[PDB]
Amino acid sequence: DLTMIVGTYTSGDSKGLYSFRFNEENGTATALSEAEVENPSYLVPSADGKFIYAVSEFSNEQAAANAFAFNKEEGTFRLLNTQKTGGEDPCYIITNGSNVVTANYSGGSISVFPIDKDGSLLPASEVVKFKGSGADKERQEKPHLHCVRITPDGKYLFADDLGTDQIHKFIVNPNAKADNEDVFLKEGSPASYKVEAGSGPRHLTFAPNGSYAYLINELSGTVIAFEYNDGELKEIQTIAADTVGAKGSGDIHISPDGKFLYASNRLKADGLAIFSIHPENGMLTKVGYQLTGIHPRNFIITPNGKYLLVACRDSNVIQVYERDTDTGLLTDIRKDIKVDKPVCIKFVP
Repeated sequence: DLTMIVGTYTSGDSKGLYSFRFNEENGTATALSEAEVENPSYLVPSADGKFIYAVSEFSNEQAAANAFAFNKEEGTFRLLNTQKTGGEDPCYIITNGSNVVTANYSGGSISVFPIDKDGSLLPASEVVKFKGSGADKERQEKPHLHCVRITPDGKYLFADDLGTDQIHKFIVNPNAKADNEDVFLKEGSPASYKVEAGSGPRHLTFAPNGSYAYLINELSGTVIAFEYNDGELKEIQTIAADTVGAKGSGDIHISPDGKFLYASNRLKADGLAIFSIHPENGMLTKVGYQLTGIHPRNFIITPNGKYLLVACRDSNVIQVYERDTDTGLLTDIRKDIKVDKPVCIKFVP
């Protein structure tokens, strides 16, 4: 079976991280262990699955990135250390094996943490702060970094800024590590790529073919499709994922076969919008819509592409939907995984 890690908001019953075994052939999950850490909103396992890095989303000086040693054979967690981010509300985290990068929502910045030899985190190495505002007076008063993604080629990093309707561009130094002083992230050219005012860039994902990227906009509720090549994003299409103006869109994922794209919506008509991906031009065509549990801030598709699990924060459950290989449509198999406020799901490679 696969090993599954679940992040939560810990104000209620949840204590932090939760590990499970997940059978991707019949959708059954078996609980393993847990790790007490506050607000592990987003997390990412190391390529070898020996470590797990999770944020501690706080709107104060407690905001941090946590380093965990992970024994998947036992399914247990071992906290190594915690380092402060440069800014408030870190809500997305990634690792290139040498450094961990955090996107700070309230700080309007991104923080880089070099990884020590033992897998723990050295203190924040680089903290890039952004400035600006947007169309929406309430939600775009200043920058709000919601996502960081290293391109398929590994030479660049894009940081979605919901507060200024931009996707900031950086050049990635593959040789930057804790051993040297090589700058890991450097401002690229151009400094960013702009999207329609009021969009509210949230999450960005890349297609398996590595030639296209898709963005889900939290405020506008649209999905913008981009052609991608050597650090360049060119807009090819915009389409609505949310059609009721809920201004609460969330996550975005493409099925392993690259034939379908899913985008989640919250606040009104909670669910996922389902699109077919053109095999030649990568453009999207809406084919269905699935109402889910309440507040689907995050979801994931199993490696074999058979199941799609949706973390429903307000319904306190992770719903399991079987995917129809040919239509992309979903079917609830009734195997809810109960957990208080789940907001992130990952599998251990």
